[PDB]
Amino acid sequence: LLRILKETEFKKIKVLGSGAFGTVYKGLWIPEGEKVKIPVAIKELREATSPKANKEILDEAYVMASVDNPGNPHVCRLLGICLTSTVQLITQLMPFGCLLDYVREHKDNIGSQYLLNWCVQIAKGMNYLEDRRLVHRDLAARNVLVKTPQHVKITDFGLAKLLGVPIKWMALESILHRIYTHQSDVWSYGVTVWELMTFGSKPYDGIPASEISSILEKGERLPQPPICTIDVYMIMRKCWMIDADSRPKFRELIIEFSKMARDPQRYLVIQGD
Ligand SMILES: *CCC(=O)N1Cc2nc(-c3cccc(/C=C/c4ncc(C5CC5)o4)c3)n(-c3ccncc3)c2C1
Repeated sequence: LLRILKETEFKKIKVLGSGAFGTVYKGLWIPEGEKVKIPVAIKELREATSPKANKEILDEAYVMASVDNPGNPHVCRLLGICLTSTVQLITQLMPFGCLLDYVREHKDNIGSQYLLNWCVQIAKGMNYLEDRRLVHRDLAARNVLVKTPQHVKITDFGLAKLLGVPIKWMALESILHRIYTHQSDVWSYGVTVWELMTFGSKPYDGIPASEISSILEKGERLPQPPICTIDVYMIMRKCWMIDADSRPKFRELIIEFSKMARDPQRYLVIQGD
């Protein structure tokens, strides 16, 4: 289900990366009663962020550990949690980091099938969260992880729900009132697709966070990337509608993006293809 990692169960090695939230460390975790060495990534979360007590956090982590059964190949599994002064999250180690970095470092080699199938997998896993009523809140190309170039997963789901900010990914009702629903993640999915279609480009590049709220009221959304056909941009702009119910569901996106993958040369225009 989810182990409670004692400080002496896991080891730390290189810092895979460090952000505002805290740090992510590559390392070796050995379970309570086993001789197996496990390659893990330890998300060190910064102290004094959650008003909730460590017990209130732990029980809530066990509720979010239910999503790991039956599970989905495009949703991550929390291998275990450690609760000292900070919250350290332990999962299996993705060697190929996140999709945002991947689509940046391999921009020229990335094809139309690779791109459209990534949208497919992400929608499949995002739908799986909607099946368990877990609202992600923070869906971005940096939160999509790569296990293999042909297999992606979603991480950091409900971590805001666990402890309580990307304004460019958030929908208007989240920017203004912080109301997160499964339909809000469709807007964030829309931003995520645009990110893949722009090989890691910053959403609303340069435009200050304070402007974004009032800038979206003026009707302006993300600009259409040159690789997307009009049929793909209708899906991205569908997700960016004002009404939450006007945006599509993750079930609809699974069918549409797989239908689109049944002739990618008709939906994505690039070199090599
Ligand atoms: C481009 C690289 C990048 O930005 N990332 C982001 C990131 N996060 C993680 C990672 C590491 C350890 C644990 C977790 C998440 C745990 C989690 N999320 C939700 C929940 C439960 C429901 C409450 O637990 C994320 N990695 C990462 C993962 C694996 N190996 C390396 C790096 C990256 C890459």
